Amino acid sequence: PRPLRLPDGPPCSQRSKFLLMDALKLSIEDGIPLYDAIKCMRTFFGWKEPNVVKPHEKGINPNYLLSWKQVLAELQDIENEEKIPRTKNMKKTSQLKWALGEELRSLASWIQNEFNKACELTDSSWIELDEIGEDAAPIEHIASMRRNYFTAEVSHCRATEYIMKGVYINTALLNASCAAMDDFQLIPMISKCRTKEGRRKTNLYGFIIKGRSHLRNDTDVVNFVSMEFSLTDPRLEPHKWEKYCVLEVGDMLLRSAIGHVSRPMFLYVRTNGTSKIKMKWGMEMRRCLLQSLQQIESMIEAESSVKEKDMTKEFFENKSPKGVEEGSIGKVCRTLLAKSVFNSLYASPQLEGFSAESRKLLLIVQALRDNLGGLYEAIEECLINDPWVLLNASWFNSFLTH
Ligand SMILES: Nc1nnc(Cc2ccc(Cl)cc2)o1
Ligand SMILES: [Cl-]
Repeated sequence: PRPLRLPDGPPCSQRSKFLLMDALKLSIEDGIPLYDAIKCMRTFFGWKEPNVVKPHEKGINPNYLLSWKQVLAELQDIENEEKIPRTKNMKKTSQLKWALGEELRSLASWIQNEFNKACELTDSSWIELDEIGEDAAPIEHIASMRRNYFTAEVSHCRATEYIMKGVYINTALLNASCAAMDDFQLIPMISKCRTKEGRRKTNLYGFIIKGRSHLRNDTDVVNFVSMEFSLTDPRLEPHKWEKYCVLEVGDMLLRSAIGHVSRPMFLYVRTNGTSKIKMKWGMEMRRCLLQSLQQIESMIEAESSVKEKDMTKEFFENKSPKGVEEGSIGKVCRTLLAKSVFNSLYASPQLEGFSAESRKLLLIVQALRDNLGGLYEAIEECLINDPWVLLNASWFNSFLTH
């Protein structure tokens, strides 16, 4: 029947907790986070006097600039102290006190592009061979072969970077929120990976500064300010960046398909917040690897029940089905993962309603198609402004044209 009526209005904007496809890393080829951050910072020499290039319409833009200058200034202090401290509590300046707090939207093309990027392979690997699972006992042979096949396909996947990025920053923020309750602690955004050649590498995405965090319960909120490197010029797609003040903070010399080029380096700045319970879920994002592995195993066990033999080799080596719609078994694994990871990155009540209610309508349209009102309101009451939900609604309407 009817396609879901998606809402008209200004394009939807980014609302993840940290940048996704736009992130930029300052890296070192190799664990106290602040020390890692500083060594990453000193690898870059194209810093310059920072200025606003895309203002935050609803924010106090001078304060965001003062805040970044303060970060560089207090890191400059840390460098002079003979012993680099374990943590750095920021001076409680007026700009930080302000920053720390002491409507229908249409679907924009950028969220589909984010998703596509999350399915891509990266040069580096983001997990260990035995990252997936938490068994007490040794795992049996068929389970081990399935985990090693699936692990080979998603260890280099971009969405796995997003998982480990997310795990690190939520663990550091949750820890700081009870170890340094009254401090405006400077918290590096770090990840770790292993290069194509097997070299261990440490990545700095930027920094967050947390506010006062007396989190008596799970829904209590701690505010923070994120400051994230990027090469994305925000002026190309300003609607994506409604929540940010974007600074130009340097220039970077790059290898490119035309040889060496200098590109501006930007800093995406926004205020944000999270709660205890959201930080605990952030710490469990590696579950996305486990849950999507199980969706794969649910498929192999279905095929194996038909063919009265184990079909793990035949499934993963793509050796009954004569192809793979997404292209390869590897792409299916990475699409499942990326969906699971984006469910985590863009979790919301709107996503919850859309999933459970659109599920009911799918079975009804499938049973109708095979053999041949109130659900629509429940579904469309969830189509408000969340980019991930709007995309999934758009995907659902494709399934409704075939
Ligand atoms: N740790 C650290 N703090 N600042 C820097 C580098 C720098 C150099 C020049 C300018 Cl204009 C700004 C920052 O490194
Ligand atoms: Cl796990």
